[PDB]
Amino acid sequence: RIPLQIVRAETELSAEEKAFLNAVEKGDYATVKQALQEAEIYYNVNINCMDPLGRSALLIAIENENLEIMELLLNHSVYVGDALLYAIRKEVVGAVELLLSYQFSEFTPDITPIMLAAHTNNYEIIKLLVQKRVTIPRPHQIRCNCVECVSSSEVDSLRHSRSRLNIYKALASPSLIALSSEDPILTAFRLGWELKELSKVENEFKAEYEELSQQCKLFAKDLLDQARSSRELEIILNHRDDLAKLKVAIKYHQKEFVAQPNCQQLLATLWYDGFPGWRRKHWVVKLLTCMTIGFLFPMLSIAYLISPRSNLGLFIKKPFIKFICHTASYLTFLFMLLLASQHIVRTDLHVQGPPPTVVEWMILPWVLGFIWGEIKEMWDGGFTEYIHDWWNLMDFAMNSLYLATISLKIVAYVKYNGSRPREEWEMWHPTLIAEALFAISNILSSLRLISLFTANSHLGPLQISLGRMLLDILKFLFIYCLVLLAFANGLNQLYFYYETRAIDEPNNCKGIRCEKQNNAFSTLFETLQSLFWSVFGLLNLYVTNVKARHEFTEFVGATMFGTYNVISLVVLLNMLIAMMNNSYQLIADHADIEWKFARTKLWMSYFDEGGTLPPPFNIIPDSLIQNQHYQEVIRNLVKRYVAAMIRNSKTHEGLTEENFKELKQDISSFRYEVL
Amino acid sequence: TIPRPHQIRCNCVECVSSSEVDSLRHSRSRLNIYKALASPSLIALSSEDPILTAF
Amino acid sequence: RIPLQIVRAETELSAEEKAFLNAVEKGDYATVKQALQEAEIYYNVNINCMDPLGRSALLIAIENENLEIMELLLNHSVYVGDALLYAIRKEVVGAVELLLSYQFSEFTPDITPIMLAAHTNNYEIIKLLVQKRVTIPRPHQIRCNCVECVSSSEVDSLRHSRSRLNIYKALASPSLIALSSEDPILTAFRLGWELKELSKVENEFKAEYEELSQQCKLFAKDLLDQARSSRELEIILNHRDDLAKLKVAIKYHQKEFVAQPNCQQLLATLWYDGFPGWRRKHWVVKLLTCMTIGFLFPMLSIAYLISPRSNLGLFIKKPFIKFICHTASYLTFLFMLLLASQHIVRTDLHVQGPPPTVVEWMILPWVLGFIWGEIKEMWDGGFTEYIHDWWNLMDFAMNSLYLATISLKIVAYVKYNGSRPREEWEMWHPTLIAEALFAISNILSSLRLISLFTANSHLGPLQISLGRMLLDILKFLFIYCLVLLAFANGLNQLYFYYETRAIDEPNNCKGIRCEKQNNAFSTLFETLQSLFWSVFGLLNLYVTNVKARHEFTEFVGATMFGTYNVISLVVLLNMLIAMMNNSYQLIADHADIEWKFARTKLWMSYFDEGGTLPPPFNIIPDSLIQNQHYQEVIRNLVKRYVAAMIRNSKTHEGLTEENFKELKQDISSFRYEVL
Ligand SMILES: CC(C)CCC[C@@H](C)[C@H]1CC[C@H]2[C@@H]3CC=C4C[C@@H](OC(=O)CCC(=O)O)CC[C@]4(C)[C@H]3CC[C@]12C
Ligand SMILES: CC(C)CCC[C@@H](C)[C@H]1CC[C@H]2[C@@H]3CC=C4C[C@@H](OC(=O)CCC(=O)O)CC[C@]4(C)[C@H]3CC[C@]12C
Ligand SMILES: [Ca+2]
Ligand SMILES: [Ca+2]
Ligand SMILES: [Zn+2]
Ligand SMILES: [Zn+2]
Ligand SMILES: [Zn+2]
Repeated sequence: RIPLQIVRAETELSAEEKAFLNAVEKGDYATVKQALQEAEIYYNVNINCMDPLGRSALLIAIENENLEIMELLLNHSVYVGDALLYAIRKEVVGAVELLLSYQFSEFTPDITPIMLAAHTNNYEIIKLLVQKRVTIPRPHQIRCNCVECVSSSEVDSLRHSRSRLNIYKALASPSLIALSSEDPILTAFRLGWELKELSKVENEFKAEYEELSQQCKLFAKDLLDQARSSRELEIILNHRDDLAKLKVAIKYHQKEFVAQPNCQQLLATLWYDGFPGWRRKHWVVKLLTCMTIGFLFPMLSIAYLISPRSNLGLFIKKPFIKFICHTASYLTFLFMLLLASQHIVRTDLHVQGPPPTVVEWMILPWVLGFIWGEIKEMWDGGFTEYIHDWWNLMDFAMNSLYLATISLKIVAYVKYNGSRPREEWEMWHPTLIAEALFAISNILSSLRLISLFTANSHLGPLQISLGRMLLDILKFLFIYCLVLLAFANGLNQLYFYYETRAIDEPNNCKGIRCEKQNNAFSTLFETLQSLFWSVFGLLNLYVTNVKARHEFTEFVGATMFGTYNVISLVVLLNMLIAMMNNSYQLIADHADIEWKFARTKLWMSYFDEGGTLPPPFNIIPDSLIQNQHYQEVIRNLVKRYVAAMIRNSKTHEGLTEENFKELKQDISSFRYEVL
Repeated sequence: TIPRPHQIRCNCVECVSSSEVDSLRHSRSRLNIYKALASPSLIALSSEDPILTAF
Repeated sequence: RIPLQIVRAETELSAEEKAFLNAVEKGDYATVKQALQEAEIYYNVNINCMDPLGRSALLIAIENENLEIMELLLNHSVYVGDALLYAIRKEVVGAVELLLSYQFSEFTPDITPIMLAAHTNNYEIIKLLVQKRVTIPRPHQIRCNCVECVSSSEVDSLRHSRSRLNIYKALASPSLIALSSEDPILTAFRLGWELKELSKVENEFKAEYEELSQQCKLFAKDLLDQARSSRELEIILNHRDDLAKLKVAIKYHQKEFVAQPNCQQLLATLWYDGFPGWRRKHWVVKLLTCMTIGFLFPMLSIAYLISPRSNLGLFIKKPFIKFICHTASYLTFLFMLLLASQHIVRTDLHVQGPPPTVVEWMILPWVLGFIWGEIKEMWDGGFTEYIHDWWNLMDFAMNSLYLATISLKIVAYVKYNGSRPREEWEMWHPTLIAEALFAISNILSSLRLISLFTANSHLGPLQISLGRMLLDILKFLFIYCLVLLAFANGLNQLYFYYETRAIDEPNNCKGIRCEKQNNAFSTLFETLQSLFWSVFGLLNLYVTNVKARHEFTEFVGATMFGTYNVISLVVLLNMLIAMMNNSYQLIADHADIEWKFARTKLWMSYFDEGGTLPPPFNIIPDSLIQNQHYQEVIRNLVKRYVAAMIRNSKTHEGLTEENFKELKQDISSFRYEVL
């Protein structure tokens, strides 16, 4: 028996106010008029009476979209505050125009009429409001130590965050950008960048800021989509405040703008400069032409040096031929790196400091060219973006290992004279370190070729997904390294008392890299190595067996080894499978825009004159007219976009409501004509 | 008023006998009562602490 | 310049027919009347004129849902054939009633009005048609060699298939089952079973028949869902043409009907017969009670034998206690099987024919009980469903291996007298075969416990998914066995010339089960074994190396081994991963209905009196009233279902169309009143 009563009692109005509110809601030109006259004379009705469910007389008159009752209430001095916002949110032009011609609320007090109009994204209401000289407060910069931001955040943090989000939502509407900004493309780019960088700062309101940034990027892409000619697209892309706006969009990570089909057409025509209709030809003749131009890599580079402006000197200046020549030079470098480890060119293996062979003497200009190119990349173009590549770390590692190999070879040549057999050299002979670093640099140089996958149409998205899933490999190795450190600590602590010597063990071998694996858990480094190698099954089971008859210690060690194997394989590897499968499933939707953005960024790196020579040969010693043309193009694009959007806003629901309103008005007019 | 649903673990006669005589009607009545009590409007009107009532 | 003309010219009517058709379409009581009078007198208008887009005057009058023009056209002798079907498909009651009161077509000639009414599933139209004494032709049985089916399929197969599908779609409508059938539950069960079995026969029209079977099953479940009392549910489930209708639904594989919550309540109350509120208690006290009743398994079975109808004799007759006693007896059997291979009970290991030990003497009554229970299961209950279990094959294998072990032990006892050490016994000594078959039967008996997973709430759907993915394991092993046979044939053909002898090889071992693996590909059986064991990495790499210096043969053999490893692991295992992941994703939706059906089928196997004793102790020596009650229950359920369905058929579209029709009729009536 649960008793049910209204615990929050609302002060109900008198019966005289109910008649006035019912006359307002039903709609009557005479009953409301005489009710207001009686309220003026006898004071029977409070004019500012309000329903318990937040509905004043003016709000109900707005909800009925009738202008006569609204005009009479406006002339009868009804409380008009917080009533234009309801008409704006209802999105009716007549009521907003009438209220602009002159307690409880459903809107937060920081909302202005222009802000709500921008939130509702109605073109006519926003235009009619901005004609009345309205302004929006400027949101502050993200990192503020000023008093006006810090004190406001300290006093009322929720109101501050709500006000900032409301302002940024008002500024990000496509209609307000199309009306109030003279450069909607650059405004959309900038607002998308600020909203994306601000979503990470305000990590709790991340979804709304990400949605607003996506809205701005979509508006920029849709504004570019309305181009009806190649001249308009060339004017858009070449506008400088060669392809300036495309470089700006690449800077602001506008992947949807970059991967637009007409932008990709213009980039493809600029890429195949010397080949009219490269996509037209057969794949066999394309492969033959690519092979010929690649095999002509000593050519077209000497000709550039001896005659830059000849018939043949301008052949390498085209971007595709430049890319082919660079790829051919790198493949030739890797071929000589393969040839450097062969018996035909490498002899006299028992000298402490050897002079370089012919293959290494040929390798040296390539290494100097790579070093000089990476040095020039630090200066030319800039330094703040050189580290913002994530491929230049690999190049820096390659060049550092090359320099270390060269320096160690020089030291071993100048301080070691004579010959000595290789078995009696010391552990840290400079020659051995040089041969190790050269091999590591060979691995890095041959793995550098993955960056060329974005040019191909089939290996590009594959490399994009490879990066996507390496981002989760990086997360998985933290848990794996914690588990590895835990079990290594435990196993070394259990097993370090039974450490033997290399002399006692057979073949003078102490470690897990022997025929009979010895001292697998004796030291912490060897324990880490053993627990790493047990993942691939290369650690045998008898390494947990000690010389003495300590069967309890052996059993506890084998149990630790089995628990580590279970945790590190059965749980963790299949967890990694599930993680990468989920990440691949998410990225497979947006996998072609990313590849097209990466391919575009690779294409614009070959457009400029800098770095024309391959690394073998790169070490051998009025604005008003453009602004007005862009302004006409923007005017046409904005008009086309606003027309397409304004009738794409026509909806079955709104059309149906409009038809009922027109039918009701016409029936009432016909009834008044008959009566 | 709405009848109060019993506690989950009842050995009382009024619950056990009702479940024995007609189990389907008993389960339907309990589910209907708990569906009536869980509506947001009834919590907003009849309860003075809607947050704790919802919890 | 592609010329565009109408290649299929349609004979357009004269301008006099256009006026008549426009007057019919617009709606005019006077223009159509005078047009028909002029057509009667001057023969200016053909009354049966037809639009090019398949629209006669009567069809347009049907589309306008106006009965006056339809009545005048009916009185004016307009061609009425193939016009009731349009009114039925449009689903308007008045036009169908009026046309029932008296070239090109959009309907196939095998469609009758009752069949189209059943296809549209409108209750009022189906009722109004079945009141007029209509019949539906009976579809034939699935396997017909009769002339009337074979000749019709030979002359016109497409028409025959379309007619059969149309008839079965008309018979499967819920409204026709609710009206024309006195037992809608049994009719829905039977029709669902025939449609499911006919979907596999007509493998091309499989989707439609499967959809119709699902529709019938959904109708049966929804008819059961309208029960408002436990008495009605007990009347439904106990109706015999104890739980008879539940057994019928289990026979017809009605998983949705079985897994209904009220059926599961009734089954759960019948299952926990001696425990009022088993789900109420704590899990600890539940485990303690289950452990006590299980450990009392010698008890409650001797008491059943000495006093079946005592206080304690009826305790095991309850289903849950019977299940607990059976599980305890099986676990005790497995415990003695574990004890049989221990040194405490097994001694004198060098006798050719041993007498049985005490553990095997205790095992023998259990084996005889299992054999007698499986023999009784063949006779009691039936034989045609004993093979339709897929668990009785395992039981038959266990009992056959048990019988073979007993017979071999008897033979080895009666023909081998004396003692001999185990190393000089022959390869096929009967004792060794007995010990092998006993171990295989031990493996099978301990793996038999998987069938008890459906009782638990967490391991049931897991076993359902295990069966789901074993169904794809079975598909994968065909490709794997084909690849294995191919590579085994190739490797044996390459390597059989270098076969050695066991004497020449070290330790007199010839095979891959030695310390040094020898002759891995010498014979076809050993090649199959080697290629099987290479999947788990237990085949070493030096088995591809021969004694002679035939490096080309060794290289080709190693290349075959590597290709087999790549195909059988990198492609095939990850393909199997993808297949089972997809199958698990599909079955994870319908994974709880399957488990509840399996748990119900396990529960009804303990309800009957047969097999009350555990296998240790099972070898020790008026219908009119029920029909009328069921008829009242069906009447109430059908009325509730048809009310719920008939206003669930109310839709925004139909209500909106009805409101426009009423508004148009009222406005026309008001205009006629004014005029
Ligand atoms: C499988 C083994 C033999 C590979 C050995 C390494 C190289 C010989 C391969 C690896 C990556 C390959 C590259 C991957 C992608 C491309 C881009 C591709 O670009 C185009 O097709 C041009 C048109 C466009 O840019 O879309 C031209 C071949 C090339 C340089 C490939 C040349 C050959 C490379 C360097
Ligand atoms: C992990 C190792 C130690 C398992 C060794 C084998 C047995 C000791 C296990 C395997 C399967 C188990 C069974 C799995 C499922 C069930 C059903 C379960 O049923 C209930 O909970 C009763 C209520 C209901 O029917 O829903 C009772 C325990 C039982 C028989 C389990 C008893 C113990 C079993 C036989
Ligand atoms: Ca670089
Ligand atoms: Ca059985
Ligand atoms: Zn600030
Ligand atoms: Zn109670
Ligand atoms: Zn027939």
